[PDB]
Amino acid sequence: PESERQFREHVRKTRMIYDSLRMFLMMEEAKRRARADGKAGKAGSMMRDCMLWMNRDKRIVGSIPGVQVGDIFFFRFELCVMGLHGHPQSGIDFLTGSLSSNGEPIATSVIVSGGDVIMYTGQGGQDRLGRQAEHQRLEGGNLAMERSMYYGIEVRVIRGLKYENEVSSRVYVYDGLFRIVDSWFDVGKSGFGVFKYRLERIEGQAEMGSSVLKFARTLKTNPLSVRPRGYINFDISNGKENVPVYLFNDIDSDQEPLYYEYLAQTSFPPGLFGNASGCDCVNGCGSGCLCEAKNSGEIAYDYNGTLIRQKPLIHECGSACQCPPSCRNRVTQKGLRNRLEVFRSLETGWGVRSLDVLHAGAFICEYAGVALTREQANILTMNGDTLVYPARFSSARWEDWGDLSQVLADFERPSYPDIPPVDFAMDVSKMRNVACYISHSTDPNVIVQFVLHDHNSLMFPRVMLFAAENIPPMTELSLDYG
Ligand SMILES: [Zn+2]
Ligand SMILES: [Zn+2]
Ligand SMILES: [Zn+2]
Repeated sequence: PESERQFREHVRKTRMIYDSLRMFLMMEEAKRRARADGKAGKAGSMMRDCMLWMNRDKRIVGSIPGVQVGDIFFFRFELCVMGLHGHPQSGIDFLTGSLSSNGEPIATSVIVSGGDVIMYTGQGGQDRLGRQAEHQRLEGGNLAMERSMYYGIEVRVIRGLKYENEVSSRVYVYDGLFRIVDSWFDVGKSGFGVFKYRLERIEGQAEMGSSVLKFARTLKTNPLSVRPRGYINFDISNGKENVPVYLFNDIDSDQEPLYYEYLAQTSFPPGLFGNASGCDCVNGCGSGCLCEAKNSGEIAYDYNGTLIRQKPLIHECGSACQCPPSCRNRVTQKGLRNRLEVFRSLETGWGVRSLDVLHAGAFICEYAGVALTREQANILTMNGDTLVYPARFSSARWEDWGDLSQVLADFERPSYPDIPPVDFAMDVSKMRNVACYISHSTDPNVIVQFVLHDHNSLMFPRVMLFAAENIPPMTELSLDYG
């Protein structure tokens, strides 16, 4: 159905609001982490007060519309926002009301720690560190689990994993629906009674996200163990990036990406490249400096290097600035830092995916090619060559990024100045980086921002790519080429 698409869109907007709100609370406090979790919880409660949560009444059993298997989350409260799990410190979430059941409570969602069948231990009677301290009782969550076994209730499983990411200390991934097919009384070596439940996954679902996670990680540590064939080359960047760029092909013998000369940063025409002024933020850019004024009164990034909102042009600090490398206004000049993979595909010629988790608003890499003037572009274009026009990239799908107007009534969007559009062209037929293998899509998960750092010509800003949402590993990256 297309109502499915409508659900997915609603979820998209909800997540954009949540992450924007979090980031705002962080900017507010930092103007004056372990702060991450508290701010996440606050964002949650604020969204709750504004009636912005999904599945608020918990009356939904089984799939949450718009939330798909493999979706990743960074906080427990976030799961409450998306209606997946309503108890951020408890393993079992349950609904007292009755459909099947008879007003009898039934478990609708469980949180499972990482180490398909799951041997799940009931809750209750533990200390502050979760250590069993008394006999469990068949009440609340446990009784609800029992009842869900009895009534054959579809139970959502969300797996929690200590997983590398830049927003929190863990990753929560939705693994879909399981059924409880057995339950029993069991004893630990402590001697306390506990309840155990055997969970089995429902047949015919998409691959679990936790499997994809472990797979990606393994690709970072020992790729040949899971992919003994396919890897043509483990760095086509060929040491020109600070991280290796994988090249994978398990379909045929084509090795085209090898035949380009890798170019990590866009090459501007010789004889463009000095006079400009820098800020004096010797402890890093905060508020009220010159570079902020250059950015219409708002520094593009938060203190975690994350894009706050889209802008027509980003002025990063350069050599004229007295801020150190750790300054929050020096994001894209760091270059690629994520491990990416250019892989053969059928529907697209080649595609790009990330081995790492990518969070909403995070910088991925530059879109690097050979930049032309209008004369040079014209000459190559009269010969028949095809050129890329960065002005045609569309990020309009994610323009609500940073919008807090649904949470804060008094919110006004900071100015997005009307400037002349970029008009230069890029050739990527000879020299290019990983980003040039990114496929086209009307529903992109990557946005474009024009950035200046190394030079100060408005006519020739760099093309920098940012993750538009929380992208789990192995998800293909896409751009709207327009
Ligand atoms: Zn500054
Ligand atoms: Zn600075
Ligand atoms: Zn500066």
